[PDB]
Amino acid sequence: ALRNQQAMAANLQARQIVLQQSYPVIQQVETQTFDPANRSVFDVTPANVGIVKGFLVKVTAAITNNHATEAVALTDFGPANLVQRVIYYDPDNQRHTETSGWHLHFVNTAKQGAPFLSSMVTDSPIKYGDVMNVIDAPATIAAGATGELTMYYWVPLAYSETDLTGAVLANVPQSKQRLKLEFANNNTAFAAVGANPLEAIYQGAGAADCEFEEISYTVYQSYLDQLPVGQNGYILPLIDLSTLYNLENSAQAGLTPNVDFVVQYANLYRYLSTIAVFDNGGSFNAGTDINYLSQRTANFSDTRKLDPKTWAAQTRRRIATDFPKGVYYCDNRDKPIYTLQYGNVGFVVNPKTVNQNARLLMGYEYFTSRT
Amino acid sequence: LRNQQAMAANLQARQIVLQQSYPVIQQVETQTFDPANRSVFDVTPANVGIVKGFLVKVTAAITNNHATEAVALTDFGPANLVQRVIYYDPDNQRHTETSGWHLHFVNTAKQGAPFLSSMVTDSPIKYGDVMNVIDAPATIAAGATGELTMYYWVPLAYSETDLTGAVLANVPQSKQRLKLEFANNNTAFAAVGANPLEAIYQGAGAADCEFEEISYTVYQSYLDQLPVGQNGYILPLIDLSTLYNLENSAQAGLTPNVDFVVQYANLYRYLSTIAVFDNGGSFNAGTDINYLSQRTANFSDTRKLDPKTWAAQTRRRIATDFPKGVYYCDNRDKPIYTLQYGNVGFVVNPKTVNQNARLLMGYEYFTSRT
Amino acid sequence: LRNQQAMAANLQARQIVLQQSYPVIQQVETQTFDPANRSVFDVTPANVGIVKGFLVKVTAAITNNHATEAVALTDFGPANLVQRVIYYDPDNQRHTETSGWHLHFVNTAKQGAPFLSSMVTDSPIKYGDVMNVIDAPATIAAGATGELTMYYWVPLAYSETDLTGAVLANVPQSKQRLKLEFANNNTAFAAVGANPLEAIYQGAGAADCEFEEISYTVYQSYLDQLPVGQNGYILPLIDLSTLYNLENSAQAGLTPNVDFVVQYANLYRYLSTIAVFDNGGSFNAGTDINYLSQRTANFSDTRKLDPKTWAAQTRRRIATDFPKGVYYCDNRDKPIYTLQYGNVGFVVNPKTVNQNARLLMGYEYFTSRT
Amino acid sequence: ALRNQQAMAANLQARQIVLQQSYPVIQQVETQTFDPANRSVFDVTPANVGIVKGFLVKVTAAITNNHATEAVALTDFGPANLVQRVIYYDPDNQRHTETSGWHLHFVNTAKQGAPFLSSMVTDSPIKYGDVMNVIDAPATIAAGATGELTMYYWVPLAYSETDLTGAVLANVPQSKQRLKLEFANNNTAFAAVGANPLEAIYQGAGAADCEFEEISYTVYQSYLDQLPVGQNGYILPLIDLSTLYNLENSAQAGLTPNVDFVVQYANLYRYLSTIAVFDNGGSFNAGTDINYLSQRTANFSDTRKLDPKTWAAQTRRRIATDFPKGVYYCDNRDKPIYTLQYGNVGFVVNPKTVNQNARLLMGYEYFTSRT
Repeated sequence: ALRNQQAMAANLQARQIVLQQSYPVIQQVETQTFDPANRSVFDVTPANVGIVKGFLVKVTAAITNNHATEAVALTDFGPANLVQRVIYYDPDNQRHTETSGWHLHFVNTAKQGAPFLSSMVTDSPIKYGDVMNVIDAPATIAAGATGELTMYYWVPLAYSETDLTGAVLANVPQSKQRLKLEFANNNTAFAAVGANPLEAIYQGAGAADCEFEEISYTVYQSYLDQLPVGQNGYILPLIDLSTLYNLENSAQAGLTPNVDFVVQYANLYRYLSTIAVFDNGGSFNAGTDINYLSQRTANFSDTRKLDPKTWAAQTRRRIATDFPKGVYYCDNRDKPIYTLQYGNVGFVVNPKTVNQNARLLMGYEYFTSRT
Repeated sequence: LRNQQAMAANLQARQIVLQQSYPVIQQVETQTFDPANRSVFDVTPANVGIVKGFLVKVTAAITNNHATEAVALTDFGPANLVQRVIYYDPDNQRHTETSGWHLHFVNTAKQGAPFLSSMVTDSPIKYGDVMNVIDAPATIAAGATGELTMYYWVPLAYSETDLTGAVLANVPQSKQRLKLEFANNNTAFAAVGANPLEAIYQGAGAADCEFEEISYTVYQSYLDQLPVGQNGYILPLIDLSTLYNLENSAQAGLTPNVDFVVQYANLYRYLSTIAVFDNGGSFNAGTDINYLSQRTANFSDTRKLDPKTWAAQTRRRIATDFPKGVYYCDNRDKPIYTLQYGNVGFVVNPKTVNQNARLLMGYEYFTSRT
Repeated sequence: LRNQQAMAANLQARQIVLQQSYPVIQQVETQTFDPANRSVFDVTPANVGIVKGFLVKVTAAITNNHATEAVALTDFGPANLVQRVIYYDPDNQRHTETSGWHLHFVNTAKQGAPFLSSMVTDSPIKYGDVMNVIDAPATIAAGATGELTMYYWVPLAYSETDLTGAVLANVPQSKQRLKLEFANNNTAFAAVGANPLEAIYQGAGAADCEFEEISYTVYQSYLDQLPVGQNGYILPLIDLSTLYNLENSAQAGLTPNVDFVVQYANLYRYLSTIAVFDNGGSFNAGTDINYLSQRTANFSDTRKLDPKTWAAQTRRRIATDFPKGVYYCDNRDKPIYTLQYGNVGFVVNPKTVNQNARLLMGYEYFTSRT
Repeated sequence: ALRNQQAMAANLQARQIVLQQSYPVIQQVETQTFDPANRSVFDVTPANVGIVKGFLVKVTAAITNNHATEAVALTDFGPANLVQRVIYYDPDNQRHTETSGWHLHFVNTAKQGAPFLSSMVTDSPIKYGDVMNVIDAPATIAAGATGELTMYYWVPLAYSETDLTGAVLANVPQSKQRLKLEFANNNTAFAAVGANPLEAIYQGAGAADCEFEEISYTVYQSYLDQLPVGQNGYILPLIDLSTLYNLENSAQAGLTPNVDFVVQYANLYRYLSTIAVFDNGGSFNAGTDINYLSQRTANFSDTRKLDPKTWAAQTRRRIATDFPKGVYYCDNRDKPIYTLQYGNVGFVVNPKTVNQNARLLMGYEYFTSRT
């Protein structure tokens, strides 16, 4: 009965005590510089200490355009595509997040409430601004030039700094975690004119002759040390630590003009957010190829059937700007989509135009029970 | 004072409603028309659950048919696509009755930044003004047609978490009335030298500008699946018996270097005040004002400030300045509440006063249905 | 006969409502259009309180594009700016369904003088036709543009003090429908020799006349803040369950010196009758009629009168004569009520009958919703 | 509790008895002929007899235009401006009406339901018509000519012939009433071209050389004699006789284009009618300088927000014609404006055009308690 109500209360209290008694630490775990032509997949081994909240991954790169005459220009995702995929496994080898660099980046932005680690432009005469180039990439790389890029990703375990749901307790020696990073290479980073720019960093007539010179990464692990001890050992939020907070993405196809394309939510998960990217056969449009988007439950009842601009309006309230062309976001944080609470639910897109090889790339943020 | 009990209960009921019901935003009406034929519409909301507000989307195409002269956006621009709004609840009681520009400025004050705007940053990832949510061409050249988009949020409930002012509409069949008066060919275009206050574009080609058409879509935001208890629906009675309204007014009689005082009425709890100094058609960036203040009779000013310092307080609220001649005052944490008519007034001591000068006031307030 | 009790209660409730509620007249819709594109509109009234009626303001600009010929007002003139009106209440029941000219003549009969007219007097103080409330140029010369203004009152309630026929609209969300069909380029202008009955102007330049545009504004008159009692709303149940309607019809088959009888239906309590003798497009001042009367089968005529004496009775009601060929009959104090279809008829014995002659009838009546 | 309900009933009964038992009388009180160049203010002393209902004031005048060549023409108010102001004080020296001749005249018209004491034009062949020139003034007075004018004003104490609210009981010897009449003179009666015609009788290029030759007035007092006596002395409607029925006017400035100009009702009074004159800097327009007029209560809720022609339509139903240019009327007789019954109320004018020195001249008709 009220056995869980007491469980919930115990969890929250334990969380509050851990946060007040422990001290946060962020420390470098590993750094490596390489040429992706040699190797692009790396398995980083996080340190086993206290409760792990997440990882901040710094990525830098140098790209050279050796085309004789043509330039290349940033794609809509640009440096967010420096990391193609990220996968994390905890000490019990349970997989948490497994998604694309672009999806992880869009969630980082959604959680910040503004473009992740960006520098806002203001009229201040004091010289604040893009001083440190935290996330940066040249808009174009001309024939014969070399550009430098910097990108950051936050790989979460814990939901936030104050909500430890999804965090990982790593104090078991001989049982390691694994943070796998799959980086871009010359094949994924450069798209020829007319090719699909989805996974690319630069696109243009000089693409065939573009090459990475090097990529470097530094992984910083954020955790809580000096865990509080009481009468039974460590005071720990048991629900928080046995819940997985994950990001995952998938691709759905089968769109036809003026027909509702419905992507069912894969039940049992508590979906906090949904990102839908309309890759219209390599074309990414600013809503003009869509009639409306919606979230619908078993009853054909729509809770937010909106035209594209109005849908975008809701997103502007969340991140203070629009996501790139063809990228749509839906916040369900306060009331997560959870089938079994109200029948099957689906994310809906009714397309106005559908090109060949059209598809919806879905990105989800969700909570689910461990084991 | 059984009030503590009433408030305690109200707040608990509000939380149960927010926790148990489910939010819905739904289109209730769309229409396209030519301002030459009509510009006043009465939208009928759906009578379902607890209504929180209405999101009104307005799009328009404006053609500059002048032979050689262009026109440029006024300071309010697309915010003048809707001239006025009035809302009547199922009990025939009015809530908001104000201008489109005042409604828009409050939307901005409540968001803490220009309403539904896209902030500019150094991000290399292509975030930005991708969807043109609120948009209008800076100028429309002779012979050109410009496309505009504007959004307004007409609030009933104070916010997503504070249901004060919300309307219970699952109630009687009696209809709600959301009245909208749109800009027309007579209000949208101002000739050079004319007052641009209510206009969208001003310039030498104004006389030959016209609307090709205007379209609006109203979305209703409400809470459905209301929680039921012993006695029935669990409802925040104080929230639902309180009105959260925006209203505007105009005052004249300004004289150089003399305090011009606009009295606040009693009974109303004023959350914010906006004062626009329409200096005979000229809108200046504080240079025509000595100071502004809020004053209580026999207790002097609580914030007598020079225009720039007054603007500094506003920058802390919306992260920028409101347009020229528009002044904002936040009293949300401690609402102006006189108890005696005029115990408190809004003050403007003008430096220069042109012919036909006046202050256009805008208010946000709470008041009991009584 | 528990009727005495019902009527006694109804009347008491009516008085409480009039005493306790507050009258409101409010704009519900305005629109400007070109008759070349459309001329039929369905206005949606607000569903609030007890609705008494609608004041419809119509303005129009008419251009005579003829090269050299003018046109002049017909006898009905601006009263033909609205060709027809139909009202449906929230329960899908129709009330008034009649022509604009008949509606206007009833507006006049109820006022006791030409509707919204300005009476001429010797006063040296400058009262007079200052505001041109109902107005139209006597002629519009070739190449000229004339401006017209017309007002119509569409009644639901019988009067400001008698709520019989009024509509309770705070009720269901179900919408009211006020349908208006305006004059157009095909009905407003009559060529010389053509029937001017439904036209606004007639003359040699008619073929080249056209509307520059027409605009209308509908104002809704209702009672708000309805009084509540033990069982709830204190309401005059008889008043609200009775229909007060105006309706028109056409009858033909007239023959010189023979009684032409238009039977009244049963069930309806006819308050007034208007008969227009459209003598094949000619409208005469009684010279084509021997007499008019109202007759009951097997009880002869109750008022068989020569045309001038019939007109004399009308002069006592509206202080002047209705236009040529228009005849009025007041039966307000003792409404025509047959109980058997045709027990009573309206009679016209014509002196001269032209080709295509007919009587256009107009009625004001009360009838139960049954 | 129902102490007033019984008071109201007692009052009405007393009123009914007084009306049925007493006999109405109208008798001359005073007549005087003078040149306003000598004196223009007169304090008339009404006779103290029975219940006084009001005064009918007959005013005649002769005006000469001695300009060498130019004429003058009647202003919109014309002879209504023969009396500039009227003030009445009762035996206790309590002031009742205090207003302008033009406002008093407009109320006389509103109460009659047609231009006060006018002769209606009809097709009658019998010679009815303007036979007696009860209220009359030549449309123009040519250079070298003399015109004759006649004007009548009814100064009310009682509301009407059947409603004695506001009447005055004057049966106290040694305590007199005062009816002060302030007449026009050469300065107020003639306006030059371009000057404000508000208070003037004639305006034109010959104005500077116009002069009154004389003005004459005759005041008739209307009262009820032979007051009914019962068991307690005179049977008198106590509420009627302790209520003041007054007319007053004032000027309000501060108008600006397209902004609502609100004139608040000065609470506690029961306002029966309101007259608003838009003196637009000396220009009087037929509604073209106004967007709308209205009466609004604390709630920004308008009970009759109307465009000028529709507002005029309501007035045509009341007086069978329009008031002069720029004069607007509002009837609240059956439901008097009374703050404390429904919050503050205001009369509203939203001007389309505002000239220099624009202002609203407000005229009120109201009931208020004595003492």
